[PDB]
Amino acid sequence: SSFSTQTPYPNLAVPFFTSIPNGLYPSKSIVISGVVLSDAKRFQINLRCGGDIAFHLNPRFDENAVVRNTQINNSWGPEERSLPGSMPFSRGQRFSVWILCEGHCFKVAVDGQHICEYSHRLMNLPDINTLEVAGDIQLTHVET
Ligand SMILES: OC[C@H]1O[C@@H](O[C@H]2[C@H](O)[C@@H](O)[C@@H](O)O[C@@H]2CO)[C@H](O)[C@@H](O)[C@H]1O
Ligand code: NA
Repeated sequence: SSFSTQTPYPNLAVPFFTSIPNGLYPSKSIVISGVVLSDAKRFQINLRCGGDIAFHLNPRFDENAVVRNTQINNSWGPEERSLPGSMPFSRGQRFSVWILCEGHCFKVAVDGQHICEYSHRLMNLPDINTLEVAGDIQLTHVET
């Protein structure tokens, strides 16, 4: 019961880009809320610094997976895929993703359940200053 043809909220169409004020720093929180499309294949949340993706968070409904990675100078590193339980996103279902930036890693929770910790690979946190949300979701709220 959610499809890409539904009218987005003002300024919340996808792909969505917004600034992270002051860039990342230890204790900085980001919250992204929305609904996965009923026919979703994948979507991604990217914390970007210049031409690189410091943190790529990629729920995949075709693979029943949540892929995490970093892209540096247009190349991908090794993927992290471990999950504590089942696939925390579902087609047609609302989600709230909380990303916590600590000094050494990201902590990521979905609907209040921790799903992964991701060690910082790009450590210049204040340059990680752009958030992108793209793919098969409708967005309802973003706080950075
Ligand atoms: O790792 C993030 C990127 O993965 C790309 O696909 C990978 C794939 O997951 C992996 O199994 C292997 O085959 O290499 C592919 C190319 O890196 C996605 O295409 C890309 O969008 C990112 O999600
Ligand atoms: Na799509």
